[PDB]
Amino acid sequence: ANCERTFIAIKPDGVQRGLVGEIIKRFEQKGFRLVGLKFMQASEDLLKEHYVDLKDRPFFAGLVKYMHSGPVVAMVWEGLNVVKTGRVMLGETNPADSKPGTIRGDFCIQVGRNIIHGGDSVESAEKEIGLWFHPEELVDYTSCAQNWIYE
Amino acid sequence: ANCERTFIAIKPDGVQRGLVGEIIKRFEQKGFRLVGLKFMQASEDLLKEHYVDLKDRPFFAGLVKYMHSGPVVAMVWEGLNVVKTGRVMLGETNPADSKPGTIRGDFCIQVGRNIIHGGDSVESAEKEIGLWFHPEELVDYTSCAQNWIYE
Amino acid sequence: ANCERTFIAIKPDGVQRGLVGEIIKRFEQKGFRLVGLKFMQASEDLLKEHYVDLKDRPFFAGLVKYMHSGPVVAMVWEGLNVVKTGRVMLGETNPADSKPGTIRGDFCIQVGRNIIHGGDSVESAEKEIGLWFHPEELVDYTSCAQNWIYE
Amino acid sequence: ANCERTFIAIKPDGVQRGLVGEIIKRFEQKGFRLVGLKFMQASEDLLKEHYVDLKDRPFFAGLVKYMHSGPVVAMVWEGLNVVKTGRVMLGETNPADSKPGTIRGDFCIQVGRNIIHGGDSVESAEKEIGLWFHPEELVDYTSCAQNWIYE
Amino acid sequence: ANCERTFIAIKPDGVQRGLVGEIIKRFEQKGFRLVGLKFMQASEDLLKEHYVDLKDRPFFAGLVKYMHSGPVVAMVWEGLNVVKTGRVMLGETNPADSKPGTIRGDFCIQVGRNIIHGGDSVESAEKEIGLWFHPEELVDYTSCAQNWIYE
Amino acid sequence: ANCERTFIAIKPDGVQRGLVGEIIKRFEQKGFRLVGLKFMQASEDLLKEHYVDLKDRPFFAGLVKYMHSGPVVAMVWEGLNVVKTGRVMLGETNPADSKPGTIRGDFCIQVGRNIIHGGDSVESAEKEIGLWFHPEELVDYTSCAQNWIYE
Ligand SMILES: Nc1ncnc2c1ncn2[C@@H]1O[C@H](COP(=O)(O)OP(=O)(O)O)[C@@H](O)[C@H]1O
Ligand SMILES: Nc1ncnc2c1ncn2[C@@H]1O[C@H](COP(=O)(O)OP(=O)(O)O)[C@@H](O)[C@H]1O
Ligand SMILES: Nc1ncnc2c1ncn2[C@@H]1O[C@H](COP(=O)(O)OP(=O)(O)O)[C@@H](O)[C@H]1O
Ligand SMILES: Nc1ncnc2c1ncn2[C@@H]1O[C@H](COP(=O)(O)OP(=O)(O)O)[C@@H](O)[C@H]1O
Ligand SMILES: Nc1ncnc2c1ncn2[C@@H]1O[C@H](COP(=O)(O)OP(=O)(O)O)[C@@H](O)[C@H]1O
Ligand SMILES: Nc1ncnc2c1ncn2[C@@H]1O[C@H](COP(=O)(O)OP(=O)(O)O)[C@@H](O)[C@H]1O
Repeated sequence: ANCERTFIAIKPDGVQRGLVGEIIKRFEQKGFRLVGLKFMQASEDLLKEHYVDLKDRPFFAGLVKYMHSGPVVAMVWEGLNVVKTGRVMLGETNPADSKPGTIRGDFCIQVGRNIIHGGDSVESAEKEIGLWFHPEELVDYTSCAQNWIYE
Repeated sequence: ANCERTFIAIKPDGVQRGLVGEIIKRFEQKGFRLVGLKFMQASEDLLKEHYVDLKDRPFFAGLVKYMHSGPVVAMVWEGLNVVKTGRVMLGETNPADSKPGTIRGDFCIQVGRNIIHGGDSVESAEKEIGLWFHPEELVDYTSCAQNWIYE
Repeated sequence: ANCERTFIAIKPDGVQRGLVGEIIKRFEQKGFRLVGLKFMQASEDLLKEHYVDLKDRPFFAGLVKYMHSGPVVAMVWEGLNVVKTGRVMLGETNPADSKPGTIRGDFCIQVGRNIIHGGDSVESAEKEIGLWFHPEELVDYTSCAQNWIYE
Repeated sequence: ANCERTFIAIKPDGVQRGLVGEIIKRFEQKGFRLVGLKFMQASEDLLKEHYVDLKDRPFFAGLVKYMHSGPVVAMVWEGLNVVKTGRVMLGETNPADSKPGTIRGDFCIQVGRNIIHGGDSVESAEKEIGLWFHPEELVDYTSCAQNWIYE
Repeated sequence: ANCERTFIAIKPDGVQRGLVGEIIKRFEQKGFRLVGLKFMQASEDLLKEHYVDLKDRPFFAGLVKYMHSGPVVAMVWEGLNVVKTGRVMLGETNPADSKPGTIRGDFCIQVGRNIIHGGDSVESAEKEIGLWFHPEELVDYTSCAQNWIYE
Repeated sequence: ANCERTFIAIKPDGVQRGLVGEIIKRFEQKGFRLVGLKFMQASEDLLKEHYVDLKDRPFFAGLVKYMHSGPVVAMVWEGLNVVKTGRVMLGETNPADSKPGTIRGDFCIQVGRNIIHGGDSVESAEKEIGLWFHPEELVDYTSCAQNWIYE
């Protein structure tokens, strides 16, 4: 199998446009394991630390504002190449470059309202998971299909 | 509209059998608002208080064991008649009496593995919400469709 | 077979909440033939002639205004007992009494925002059709699946 | 759990209208276990024996001919009360009488083109299983999720 | 946001094979806004003008005849780069060349039966809009979720 | 049109994870004709003759065992370029390289549990068909939608 983890976040447009069940379903049906799940109004401090590598960017302020302007769904998902492949499943950062079949390709249009965030790397995801989740909140268990998902 | 709330819980068979996204989707698409959402390995104490009115019942022990044996998804949903209608959406307690179209009617078979719990009343739901959720964890916001959902 | 027709209209809340395709799907997969399909902001006059019989009632004032406040998808469907069955597929007028699996049961909450209308009798349907559609807009053709839908 | 089985056949109209996957998906998602599956053009002899308790009905000769006019998907499914709950899933003999959420309620219109057959009792269904299948065609395995579907 | 529009037509094969709802649902769920919708049997004249830039092609005469052999669903859709991203959603002219996740990739096989048309440029698409619709048939309204689809 | 055929088999992980109906759906909605469909525990001999060309390789040992450890759904589908397009719909052999919208891209994670097999050439397909099916099990009939799928 593989116990590798990623942080996935449903941005507040996703919640507003009723895409939560649908986004979760796509991770479930793929075979990934739900580790942690929280529905939270997120803070500016939290978001700034998360998006620190983009402090140098003109969109930063607006991004943090858009990211603070409503509830998000904070999620951890476990599996083999889950960081990498989860990003393929999301599609490109810009929805207009995201292929049909992906979450953004199917469900959104404009870069500044792209419904969903995913960990760009394992390093980042761990940083992000810890930042967003306490270790208490992370749940561990075995999928009843595990042996059919992984040899 | 209506700000009435209910506690809905996805029992650990639901999580195991990959029905979370699908169960959430059915509440979203109905028009109900996500208030609170937690993915938690629940305790025996928590469950016993929740299922206290059934202490007198032969299945109680097993129920609590089944309910403790894996992660659950704790949920709060807001809307007009949400307690009552959410129970219709779940179907009957026994899946063999639940009509096709309902969650249990579509997704499960046996009373002791009925994937999902719902608040039997407002009183119960409040008791249950408080029992399961802290007020910090409950999120409040306005649906961008609210005026099309409610006159 | 049968050439019975009904009139189905998707209301503005139905359109605003992105349910047009889902609804049409339900009629298609059932095996009913699409005869007529337009998209329109309905004039107050038309809405008054359409809802004529409910003038006396106290929700007529807000009704016409709300049905004029956005676009409607006006439809004609054909088949054996479309009128009667169409109404069953829609569910009860009040969504609180609408069973899961129905359009209203699955997708809406309050009667003032009940997403859809269907004709209540063959008589009403043909009247509504004459009112919303011009004859030349009703299209005639034979389903390729016809002999598999009807004996 | 339960080792009870039922016989389900997708009739020629169900095959022709593209509902094989949809119908299998409903039995799969319900938790029932697939035991037998075959694709075939049923003989008049087989069909006359299958429908022997109806030889005295006005619709009998046409039923046989219609059922012989294209291929069918014969299936065997296992689970607790799978015969009775399988029938609830199909709907009523008459699609008009079948509720939205049921296979016939959603997917078909006319009694003579009702897309699917199900055993009407445990005894009928085993008689039907022995008739369409050899015991060696029936496959035995255990669902990876069985502990989660049955207590 | 963006007020750019495109023309989309569901071809006779798309109507006949029950994909009207499915196709509308994909544009709806993507965040694009429905502007115009009509159901009609297109004339040879209209179709010859629609396809005027192809009058010199070997497939032209048959394309026109096929497009005239049953009814089509004519639509207008609005949004940022809706013309270009609308084409990405459809797939390639040849279904064989279209990727899973696209409308043609999922729903059809042969180039001469590719179920759907889309404007190939902003200028083509407006020319196509003016040709199939009168400006008064196009409906103006604002999506309740527009702040969440566009920054 | 075209009478080209391919061989598609759902593997035991595909069956165990409840994906049989979903997969068949994908081929149906595309417009390919179901020719053959059986459900079987495949004998080690058959699996060795089937996977003959991969005897040398180091995963052959675990392969046969795993493909014998549960049931497979063996299928024959017909249509223009089924073989080549069928493989595209399936996705790349390794699910990590499989694009969203594909069967493997949507539903599985690791190559050892890649849920499905499709023939890699017309030659292989016909060989596999001769191996898994008896001639009399391949059913001939004409889709009611045929003239709408092919020119
Ligand atoms: N050009 C832009 N304009 C507005 N917002 C942007 C832009 N680029 C990126 N963003 C926002 O910042 C987030 C982070 O950007 P980046 O880390 O480069 O991509 P990703 O989110 O795919 O990791 C994006 O998801 C998006 O919400
Ligand atoms: N006869 C039974 N056998 C095993 N478990 C049962 C039985 N009846 C009820 N339960 C379990 O106890 C839970 C609570 O029962 P009850 O409050 O009567 O119904 P509900 O859950 O519909 O409110 C059920 O959801 C189910 O998990
Ligand atoms: N008490 C009410 N308050 C607000 N709107 C109502 C009320 N009752 C009915 N309506 C609206 O008026 C429409 C017409 O009412 P009626 O003819 O009784 O139902 P239907 O349209 O199902 O035949 C309904 O579709 C509904 O949206
Ligand atoms: N009045 C009728 N006209 C045409 N066909 C009928 C009629 N009644 C029943 N049939 C056909 O005969 C089949 C067997 O009938 P029956 O055994 O009474 O119902 P069921 O299939 O629900 O057990 C039905 O599934 C249906 O296709
Ligand atoms: N080689 C062909 N054979 C039959 N029909 C074709 C062929 N090429 C194109 N067509 C038809 O003509 C339509 C218009 O062609 P074109 O404008 O080149 O593609 P598009 O529709 O992608 O803009 C296509 O949608 C297709 O149905
Ligand atoms: N490195 C590997 N480890 C385990 N199983 C493998 C590996 N490579 C291939 N397989 C399995 O063997 C099957 C046959 O391999 P191959 O013929 O290369 O792929 P395909 O079946 O897509 O043509 C694949 O479907 C896959 O499940």
